[PDB]
Amino acid sequence: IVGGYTCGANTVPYQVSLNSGYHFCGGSLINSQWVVSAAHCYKSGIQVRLGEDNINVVEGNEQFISASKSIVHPSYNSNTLNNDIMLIKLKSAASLNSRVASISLPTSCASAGTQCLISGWGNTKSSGTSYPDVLKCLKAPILSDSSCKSAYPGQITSNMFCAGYLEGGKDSCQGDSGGPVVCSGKLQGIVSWGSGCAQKNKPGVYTKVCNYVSWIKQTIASN
Ligand SMILES: NCCc1c[nH]c2ccc(Cl)cc12
Ligand SMILES: [Ca+2]
Repeated sequence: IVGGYTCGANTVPYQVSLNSGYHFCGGSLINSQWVVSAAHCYKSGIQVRLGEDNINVVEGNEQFISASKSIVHPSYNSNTLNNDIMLIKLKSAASLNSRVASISLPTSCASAGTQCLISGWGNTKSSGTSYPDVLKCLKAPILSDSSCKSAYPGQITSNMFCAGYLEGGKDSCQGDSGGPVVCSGKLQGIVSWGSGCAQKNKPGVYTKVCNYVSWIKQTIASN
């Protein structure tokens, strides 16, 4: 997250870290046994880390649980990033409490102008590199479809939306991939792609979760 603030320990209780010997992607806990992330985060050998703030220190509220199955969306296209969404099943159910909690799926799509919260452990610089150990947060609005399409001509499908600031300076970044965009208490987006971080006229692009609720629900019911 570039231009954000320190969330505070366990104030984003649905935020997960995906770990393969090191943090490599974010994700969101949607019930006691399932995580949603970005399809471009796929790899084998994933451990899901819940209840994290400092990802390099054991602070006492962590739960570490291995993934038993991963399911990339059937129409994911890695060249265009269309349908950038994946489900991860935990080998055992997480123990839910005030610091580890699921986030609700949406019943309707959010409109442009809605304020959202984006979080992750990604890079905090737009030029250069500095990775934080504690979770960073950013409040940002959903942008209109016309502004999003004008910023990324020919690249925005109906499964994407833009959120952020056309002036630049605030954005998600490398290592925030897969993380949540939460608006009005519902999961509306997944950190997906962009052109750099926090550049002028190049806001972040996010997977439009409301388009996938039926697929998520059916998949969880049969796996
Ligand atoms: N708005 C963040 C978009 C994003 C997702 N994965 C990334 C990897 C590298 C860089 Cl420079 C940016 C990204
Ligand atoms: Ca920790």
